[PDB]
Amino acid sequence: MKQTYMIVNELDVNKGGMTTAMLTRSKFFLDNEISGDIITFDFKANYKDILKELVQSKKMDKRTQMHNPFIYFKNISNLQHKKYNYTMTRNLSNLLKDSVEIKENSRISRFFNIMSGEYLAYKRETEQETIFDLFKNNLRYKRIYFYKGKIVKTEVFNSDNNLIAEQFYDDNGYLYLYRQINPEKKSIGKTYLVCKEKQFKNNVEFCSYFLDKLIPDINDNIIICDGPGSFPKILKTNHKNVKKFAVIHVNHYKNFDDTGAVKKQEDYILRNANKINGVVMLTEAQKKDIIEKYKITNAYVISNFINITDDYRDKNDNKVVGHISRLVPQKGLPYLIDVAKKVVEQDNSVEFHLYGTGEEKSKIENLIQESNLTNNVKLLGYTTNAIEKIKDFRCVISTSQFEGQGLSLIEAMLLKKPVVAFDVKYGPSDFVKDGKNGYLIENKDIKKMANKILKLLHDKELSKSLGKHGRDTIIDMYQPEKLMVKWKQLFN
Amino acid sequence: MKQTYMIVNELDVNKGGMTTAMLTRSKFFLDNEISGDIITFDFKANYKDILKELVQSKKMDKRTQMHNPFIYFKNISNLQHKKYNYTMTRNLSNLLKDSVEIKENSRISRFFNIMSGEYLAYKRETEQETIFDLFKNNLRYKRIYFYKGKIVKTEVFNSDNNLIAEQFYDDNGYLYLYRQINPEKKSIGKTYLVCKEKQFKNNVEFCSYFLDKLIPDINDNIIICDGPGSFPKILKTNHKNVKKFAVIHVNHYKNFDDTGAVKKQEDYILRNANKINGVVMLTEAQKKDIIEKYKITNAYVISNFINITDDYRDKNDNKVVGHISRLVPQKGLPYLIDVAKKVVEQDNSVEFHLYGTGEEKSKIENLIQESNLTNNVKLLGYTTNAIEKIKDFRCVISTSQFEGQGLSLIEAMLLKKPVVAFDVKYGPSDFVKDGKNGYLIENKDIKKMANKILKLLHDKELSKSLGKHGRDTIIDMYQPEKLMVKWKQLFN
Amino acid sequence: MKQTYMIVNELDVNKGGMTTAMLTRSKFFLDNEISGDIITFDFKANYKDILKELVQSKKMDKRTQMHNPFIYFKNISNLQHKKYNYTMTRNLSNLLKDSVEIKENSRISRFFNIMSGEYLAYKRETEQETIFDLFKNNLRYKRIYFYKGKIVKTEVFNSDNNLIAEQFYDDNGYLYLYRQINPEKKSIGKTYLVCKEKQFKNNVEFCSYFLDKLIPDINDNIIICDGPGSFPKILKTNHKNVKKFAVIHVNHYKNFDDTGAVKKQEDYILRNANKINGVVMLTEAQKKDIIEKYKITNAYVISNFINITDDYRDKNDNKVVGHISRLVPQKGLPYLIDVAKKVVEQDNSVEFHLYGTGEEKSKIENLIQESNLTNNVKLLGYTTNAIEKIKDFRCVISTSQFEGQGLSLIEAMLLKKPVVAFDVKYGPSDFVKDGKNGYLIENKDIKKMANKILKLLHDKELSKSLGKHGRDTIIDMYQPEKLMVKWKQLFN
Ligand SMILES: [Cl-]
Ligand SMILES: [Cl-]
Ligand SMILES: [Cl-]
Ligand SMILES: [Cl-]
Ligand SMILES: [Cl-]
Ligand SMILES: [Cl-]
Ligand SMILES: [Cl-]
Ligand SMILES: [Cl-]
Ligand SMILES: [Cl-]
Repeated sequence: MKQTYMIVNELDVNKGGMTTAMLTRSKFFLDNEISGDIITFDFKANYKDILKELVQSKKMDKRTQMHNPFIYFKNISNLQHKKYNYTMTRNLSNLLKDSVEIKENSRISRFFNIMSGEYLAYKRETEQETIFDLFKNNLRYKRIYFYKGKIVKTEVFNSDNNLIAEQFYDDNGYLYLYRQINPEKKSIGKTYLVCKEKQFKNNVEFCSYFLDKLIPDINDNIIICDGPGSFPKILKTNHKNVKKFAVIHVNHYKNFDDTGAVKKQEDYILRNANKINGVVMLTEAQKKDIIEKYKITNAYVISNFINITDDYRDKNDNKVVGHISRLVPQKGLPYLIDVAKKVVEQDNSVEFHLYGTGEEKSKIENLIQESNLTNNVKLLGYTTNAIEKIKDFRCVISTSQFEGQGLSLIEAMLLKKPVVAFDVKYGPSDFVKDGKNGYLIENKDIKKMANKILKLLHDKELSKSLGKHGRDTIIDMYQPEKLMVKWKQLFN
Repeated sequence: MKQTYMIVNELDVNKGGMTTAMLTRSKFFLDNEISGDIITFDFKANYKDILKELVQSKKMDKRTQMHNPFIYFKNISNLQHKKYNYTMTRNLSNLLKDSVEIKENSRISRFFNIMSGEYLAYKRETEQETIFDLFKNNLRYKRIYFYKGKIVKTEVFNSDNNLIAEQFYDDNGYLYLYRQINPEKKSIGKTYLVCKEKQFKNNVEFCSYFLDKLIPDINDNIIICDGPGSFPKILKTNHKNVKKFAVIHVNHYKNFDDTGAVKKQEDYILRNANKINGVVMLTEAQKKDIIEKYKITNAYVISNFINITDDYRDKNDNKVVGHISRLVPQKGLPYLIDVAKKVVEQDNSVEFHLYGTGEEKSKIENLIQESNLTNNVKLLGYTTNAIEKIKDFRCVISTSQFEGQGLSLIEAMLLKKPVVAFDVKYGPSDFVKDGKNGYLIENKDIKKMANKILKLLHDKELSKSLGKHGRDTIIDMYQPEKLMVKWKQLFN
Repeated sequence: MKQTYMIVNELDVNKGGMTTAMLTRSKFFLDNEISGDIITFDFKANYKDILKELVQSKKMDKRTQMHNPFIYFKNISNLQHKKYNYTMTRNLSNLLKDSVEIKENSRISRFFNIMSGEYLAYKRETEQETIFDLFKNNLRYKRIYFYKGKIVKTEVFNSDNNLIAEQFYDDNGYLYLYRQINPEKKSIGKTYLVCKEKQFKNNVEFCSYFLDKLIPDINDNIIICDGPGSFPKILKTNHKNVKKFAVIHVNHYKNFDDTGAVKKQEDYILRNANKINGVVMLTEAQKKDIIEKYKITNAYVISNFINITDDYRDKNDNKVVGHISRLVPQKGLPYLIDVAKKVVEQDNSVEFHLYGTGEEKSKIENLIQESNLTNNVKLLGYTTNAIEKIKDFRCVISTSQFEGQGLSLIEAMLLKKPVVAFDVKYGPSDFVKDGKNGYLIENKDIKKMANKILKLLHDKELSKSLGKHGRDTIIDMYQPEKLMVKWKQLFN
């Protein structure tokens, strides 16, 4: 049974894109006797609960395992000793002994000695998460983190209360990892594995060491670096038999850059692509651009797996248009506010409920009132669920100028719902067949977009027909069975 | 018996203006069954001795009491415990045990360990005031203050030897107050009352808490905020029955500001005058300007109390003219040096002994030599006593461009001595009746001032007559009995 | 027996100029019943070994003694106590007890506690020289130096890891010296002698105290300040009978300064020359310039002692020209590279092996390749020995624009070897008699220098004759016996 290892840095809840796609990939892979496991490199004491919530929310398969350096070496150190280190816990209590706890809030509480007249510590008692900011001469020297009534991590700060070193302890109370962080650049430098008496120059060396000790050197094990920041770690691994790949999930080109400069991260994975066993893209256009600029031969194009769920039941209604996209400078609805203003001049009754939070939200809502859209638009409260939310909604908007793959658009095709793409990143040129299915209009085409959106709403049955065969288009193009065959060819 | 509470921040020795006026006010108030007590907010271990010296120097009545937050809460904590905290004292001795005291001076002495090779502490043994600057890694971490062989206050410093926190102990050796000071802005921030397990955001909240716990909420108790910086503390008090007033002792207008901008402090007490029960002024002109710009209705005009002392006995003499005013940029004798130079060209024998120290003193004395007045002027050594000093002197000068009330001028009227005002702040338009009494000449009138001063000296008996009825003018206008009647009307 | 005291700051190995000259001076002085002792002011635990190596390398006489403040007061403190201070040593071991030593290199080793999770110390175990950089909150607080398994010196650093204080211990483990260093200006300030409970404002006061306690106040003892930086220390000595002198070994004029500004150090020794009993120069020209600008009367001219070694035996050969001079901006071979390029255009076979390291070396070697001299020149590897190295070499180059005394040139005269001076500092106008002996050509005379160098090589026997009587010239002018007679006249 082939053991694939999707490489990322973090895997938290309420996070889509690569995260969700990797979970989907794992399930489909395992369905064809190919163990799908995720490799993270972040520290989270709540990781157990996070992954549990995900599995329970059908956001990941139970077979999908998560390998993390911290947990791995924690278990190694847990077996080195037998007794519990009560030293730190006792010392903390003896410091806050006969102290006066001045509670500012219900959680916030500061400790003071009346006998030594010294500020001892600060405590924010969050649910089973007490954080003791220890003080010396009214200056923070340490910050003890707690979980399940056990010290999980301590942090030493400098004269500017900036992190200079982080420390990680096992479930026996002993140190296994010591990382020195540069106050400037905020970069994890000299890393020390005290559980194996080892010294690393960077976290890259530590993460590579972890991967070399976890993944055995056989062609039975594949490595799929989905994250563009974890690539340096898969490039330094001392493996010579394990195949390594790099899945690109986004536009390699920098956001809003007419210059046509490629993102530093993606540039590296494409310049040093002569070292990896393949670079996987989702769009044929992405391939053309990359395989021209970098002139690479390992440019393979296999799209992301997508579940067809079920068939909807003629859910017809209309109260508001919807972008259904997280607020992003270019990958949001910036110019779509102007489109809404134009539609308001025709039908003022038409509202606009676009879900998703972000930084642009502020200016967008301010510009709404400016363009007399205080009531004419009514953005949703980033409702977690979307499938059932807009199952009855049609005429979805897509003013993205830099998309990597139209996931939401391909989902609406299976939801028999029309779309209004701007065909500015060729992420929807594959899905929206213009007249046939959806509306692949040009970029900054507010005029044409307005007419299309209004007509689409008016012609209900007609628009449904366009989307109904659009489902079949998606089903055919992105056929799960066909996709994993391509993966197998690349892997083996 | 009405209990008035004059609110100021500090009350030290060798300090006039509000300080002296408040003491005078208290005496006169008490003479009419109205307890006159002063409220300070500063920390001074020597306060007992300071107030004793004042009472002994007839600079305050024995009935005038002083309420201070530090002392109040010190007594509260002194009753919480029974034994003495010898911990700190013993620890200090054990640190400086078998140490080598290298005495730089008679007072300055540094301690060094030959066994640990560490700089322990620095000690400046002033009379019963040992200050131990404790050192760690040749960097000051603490500064222990001593009084009556008891730790009174400790101070924790940062990497730049700048105060980050101050601590105050009781007479039992326990902490009752902890104040965090921002290294920048040098402002007392988060304040902690460990004697009552309370937390304050600023010293304003702590001082308001003190006033709310001291002054009961009845109309029998009045609050007279004489200090312009203590007003925010009387504005935040949770009293709803206690009447609050604001006495202005100075020109609200900024010093040397043709722009006519009002001092930020005074501006606040006049913009938020709609909250207090009255704003007391000393000059009718001050009222007109304030009651116009701020358009307030609670603008009352009652002048400061002044003692008539006794009647002089024709003390006639002349060796030097005298300004008898502390060196101040505009409230000093800047242009009066040019006046002196002009008089020298007429009578070179005429000397100029003006008492009072300041920053301007340097340039003034340098400009003296420049204007050939090295000997032609001979400033006095800021002799504390003035009443008896210039009792025999006549032709006093007043080149103040921004005075709030001519106290020295009104004193010379009772001393039957002529004056030479510049009528530039209308502080002397009330007293100096031009020809009748003194010489209320215009501003920058060196020419006219010279002629007036010379003539005044020459005509002795005539000048005395002008000042003799000037005493009666002051007596009538500023009649003690009449002033306290006005106060009573405002209070009740 | 007269006791002369040559005053310098440091006396390390592989160092010429004053250092070597002082050793030579001492030997010759002692040969005439005049004790020659060197006074240093630097701390070096290896000083014993350094001076031993020198004596063994015939680089100093066994009679030449070295007096150092550190050693002097160390012996004083060694007699104050009897037992050894094991405190520090034990405390160091107890800190690194049950610690995990993570060895980065063979020497570099860091210590970590798994029970307290704290970075303890850093250790670079050089041959019998363990340096423990003690750490607190991942910040360096101390640096313990070791020698013969004994703490010799500790150093306390600040928040910027910059020295704030240095500490020195005796052979019994007790502190005798504590010096506070300003992080800015890097200057030893307040100095404390804990062995004699004394306090000094600077190291000047401490070094003067040392000299006042070492040298008795009689005319039997002379002080020769050879070092220009130790002069302030001989100017503040409380001696009134001991004669003080100042030997100038270099050009008082600043390097590459057409302005003609005199070096601050030398300027001081010549402006405050009215205080010392004489200023000794090596060049009559130096005297003229100094005795004109400063108009001093104590300007004496006695040249440095030089050993005539033996007579060479017609060592004739030629493979490369040689400057035999440490790389220095103006006192090096900067323009001599252009001279070499010109010679290459005539004889490309001619190589150029100039010995001596420096900063200019980089640019010089780069400019070699630039001027097609990658192979045409071949600088030697700064071979310590020079006497025997180029004993067979002739036509030595001297493109120095600011020399104080042509030592190497005077050595080649005794080695019967021609020279090519630039007569730009008049250091060789005394030695090179142009046609008669060597070649005293003008400055920036690449043209003339080229012709001279080539002709000199061609005419072997002739060039030898010029150098053979040049030895006699040096022997006569710089006659050892004659020089010490001049010294005696000045001393007594
Ligand atoms: Cl135990
Ligand atoms: Cl216990
Ligand atoms: Cl490699
Ligand atoms: Cl006890
Ligand atoms: Cl005791
Ligand atoms: Cl309010
Ligand atoms: Cl012992
Ligand atoms: Cl032992
Ligand atoms: Cl002197």
